[PDB]
Amino acid sequence: PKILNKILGKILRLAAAFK
Repeated sequence: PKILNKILGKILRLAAAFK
């Protein structure tokens, strides 16, 4: 399923909101 990269990608997605 969603591996680390995906979860990481999820963070990046939110990180975009934070950044």
